Amino acid sequence: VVTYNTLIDGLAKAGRLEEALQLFQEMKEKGVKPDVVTYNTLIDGLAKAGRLEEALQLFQEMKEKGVKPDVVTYNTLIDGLAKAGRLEEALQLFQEMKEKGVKPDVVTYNTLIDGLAKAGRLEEALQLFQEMKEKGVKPDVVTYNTLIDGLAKAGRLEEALQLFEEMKEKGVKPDVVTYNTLIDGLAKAGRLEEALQLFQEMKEKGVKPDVVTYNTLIDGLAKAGRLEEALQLFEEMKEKGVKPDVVTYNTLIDGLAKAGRLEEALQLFEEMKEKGVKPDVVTYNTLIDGLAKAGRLEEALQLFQEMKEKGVKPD
RNA sequence: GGGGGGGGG
Repeated sequence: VVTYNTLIDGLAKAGRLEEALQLFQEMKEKGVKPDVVTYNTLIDGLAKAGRLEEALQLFQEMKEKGVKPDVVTYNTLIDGLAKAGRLEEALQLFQEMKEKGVKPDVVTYNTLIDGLAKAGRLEEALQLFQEMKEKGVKPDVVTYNTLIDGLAKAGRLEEALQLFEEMKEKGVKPDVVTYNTLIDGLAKAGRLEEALQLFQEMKEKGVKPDVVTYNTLIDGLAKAGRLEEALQLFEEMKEKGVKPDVVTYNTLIDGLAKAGRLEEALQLFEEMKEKGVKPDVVTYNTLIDGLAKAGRLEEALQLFQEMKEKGVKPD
């Protein structure tokens, strides 16, 4: 069953869901019984593929088949419903798991807190944070990161920083994601100097900046009118073997264009093409906006044609 | 062998 499970999971994660569903059928034919991991894996692949209804059929199928859902089953479904905007049903599954004696774990609480924060229901999220504490389910680096992000984005950056305090004090070591989240939140709140000090500090703590780190500061510097430093960090991260990705390029294209520096931006569009980093819908959209605003509408219309011709769907 | 957190228009 483990062979089929691993392949199924590999196929789903590569977007080859129909092959996955094929193998699921093969293993039943061949007398290799799906277990809870088989179903969990297919349910997670389907949800992530936009195919929540078929995922909900398989959940029904495993109960029909005597294969009891486990904490990972419920976590996977809760996260899928939450992301698809179905938070109320996710909250009802969380009630249902407790009623059935399937103990929620730190991932359960984390998933829910994230879904609640992103839905605007930060006070509820903070209640659950309280609740997991009273229930003896210890917050981990991910709980803290989730809350720090939710707070900052709700414009509650002071709490967010208190919480970074609490975290360090209870021996939860901030990781690259913590630093990345706080850097973005500070930058977006116009506290760019503190964000650049945190950049220095994570390097001192041996917590290596990653692409997300550089992307975040690059954007933060661009929008603050510090394009030269932003272009400096671009060169730097390359010199340090941290590969610019599509986001890095789009960010820099957009900052060059709003700064009046469109031929540089069109240069990078070329450059990323050369370097096999494929422009995505955000790339095209940024370029089209920049060209239009510079009075180069004929060229923006031509790019719109190009993105469609190349299968990058306009949104 | 399966589930949760950070960056761009």
